[PDB]
Amino acid sequence: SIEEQAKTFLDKFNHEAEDLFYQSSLASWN
Repeated sequence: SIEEQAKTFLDKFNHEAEDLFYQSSLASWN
């Protein structure tokens, strides 16, 4: 039930988290 909701919440969140972290890493490297 709610476990699936949490799982899909994390599935949505991980892509944006990776994108933001990658942008921050690129900025720091530059």
